[PDB]
Amino acid sequence: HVSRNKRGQVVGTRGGFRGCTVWLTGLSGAGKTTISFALEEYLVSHAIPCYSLDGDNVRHGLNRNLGFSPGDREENIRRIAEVAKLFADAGLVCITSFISPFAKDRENARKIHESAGLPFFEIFVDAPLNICESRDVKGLYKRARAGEIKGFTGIDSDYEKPETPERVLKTNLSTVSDCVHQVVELLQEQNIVPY
Amino acid sequence: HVSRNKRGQVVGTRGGFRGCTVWLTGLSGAGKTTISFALEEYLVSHAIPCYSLDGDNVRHGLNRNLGFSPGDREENIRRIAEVAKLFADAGLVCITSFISPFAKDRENARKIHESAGLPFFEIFVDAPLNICESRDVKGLYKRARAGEIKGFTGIDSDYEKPETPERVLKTNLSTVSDCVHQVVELLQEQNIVPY
Ligand SMILES: Nc1ncnc2c1ncn2[C@@H]1O[C@H](COP(=O)(O)OP(=O)(O)O)[C@@H](O)[C@H]1O
Ligand SMILES: Nc1ncnc2c1ncn2[C@@H]1O[C@H](COP(=O)(O)OP(=O)(O)O)[C@@H](O)[C@H]1O
Ligand SMILES: Nc1ncnc2c1ncn2[C@@H]1O[C@H](COP(=O)(O)OS(=O)(=O)O)[C@@H](O)C1O
Ligand SMILES: Nc1ncnc2c1ncn2[C@@H]1O[C@H](COP(=O)(O)OS(=O)(=O)O)[C@@H](O)[C@H]1O
Repeated sequence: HVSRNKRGQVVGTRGGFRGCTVWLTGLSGAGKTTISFALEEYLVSHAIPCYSLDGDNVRHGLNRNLGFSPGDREENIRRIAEVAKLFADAGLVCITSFISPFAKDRENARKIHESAGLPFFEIFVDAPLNICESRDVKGLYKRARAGEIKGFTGIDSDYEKPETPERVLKTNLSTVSDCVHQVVELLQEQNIVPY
Repeated sequence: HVSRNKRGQVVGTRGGFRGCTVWLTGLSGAGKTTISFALEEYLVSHAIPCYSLDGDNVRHGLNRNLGFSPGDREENIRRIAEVAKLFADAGLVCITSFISPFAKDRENARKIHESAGLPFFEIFVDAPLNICESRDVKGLYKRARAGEIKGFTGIDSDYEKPETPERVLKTNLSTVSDCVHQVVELLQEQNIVPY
């Protein structure tokens, strides 16, 4: 195939190979989707080609045959990681917004990127469970409490807090714009995004 | 998310939204890999960001848990189609080089692109089986004849020749450059590649 260095010439304007994955992780309703969109607008506004993977374009498409059992969440996250690696390798900034509950799966995603020489930035989107449940963006928390959903992350299945993420976004203690700026700063420090 | 039309400005220096999938189909050794590489080179050399999906980057990753039974080749091609659609939606020209033996799965790939308003070009890379077997690029035909591979398309499983492909490339009757030109011409007529 054509090399990353050639792809760096034609992907976008700025030149340079800037493929990587921004990997958002955290509780349902903690803010992954919001941050991923606002990051995406920042990136396009600054002429860095990017793409957002989330449940909307993954879960009822590539992964529509997956549910929420531990084996299925692990396949979900495995397939996502492989596809993300393909977008990073194509030279885009790939932003993922899956709860991705289990440390093991996140570290496997990272390993698949590192083996391929692609930067992987794990971003802990950290809000308290009670705050996520009070946001109840989609009404899942109220259904899970009522027993209509089981295996629901945060209530009757575990979220394993990232021990060593590249950034922690405290979404109950700061604005969307501050959270984005924290990630952008990281991409600046890694020459992915111009100052 | 950010709109297709905004993302189209930012993916490359040629303006305009050029996301689409060039879907190559045909027998092992018919010439999919060769055409896809030369097409990728044409696009990158003309400053159009593109990406190639093939067995090398899909089958031992995303689709590493899939084999060659008819159901597995059908799941293989479905997942492939969904990811291709994701690259088209990001604004890249996505080139796939899977044998993809079954018409039903190919037409499902098309439908998944068309439903999303993304161009899908099915490209029949057509050489006679005997010619493919004489090329035996990777030694698959000699292994299949010896019974070490089963279900090997063309020998003990069917290839269903495309009835309405957008182009037919007779790779035994013309050069790589003529065949590529047939595809490039199609992309010009489809406003994917400027005149
Ligand atoms: N700093 C912040 N980051 C992300 N979301 C925030 C923040 N502050 C408030 N919110 C609100 O919390 C909700 C986050 O939900 P969502 O982004 O759908 O979460 P997730 O994708 O992790 O399920 C949104 O309604 C958003 O407006
Ligand atoms: N017009 C043509 N188009 C494509 N390949 C050709 C052509 N003429 C000769 N070939 C040769 O045919 C072989 C096809 O191998 P490959 O492209 O790997 O097939 P596939 O990807 O379909 O398995 C290559 O060695 C290539 O050089
Ligand atoms: N039994 C088989 N039939 C066809 N291809 C096989 C078989 N076993 C292994 N392969 C291989 O299939 C790879 C391509 O398969 P695709 O993944 O292109 O097949 S498809 O039928 O699911 O679209 C070849 O590179 C290759 O060697
Ligand atoms: N049982 C559940 N556990 C966690 N999330 C669920 C569950 N059921 C539905 N969902 C949800 O489905 C989406 C979460 O999907 P993912 O982010 O893909 O989860 S993950 O664990 O496999 O990484 C959210 O809409 C969401 O709250």
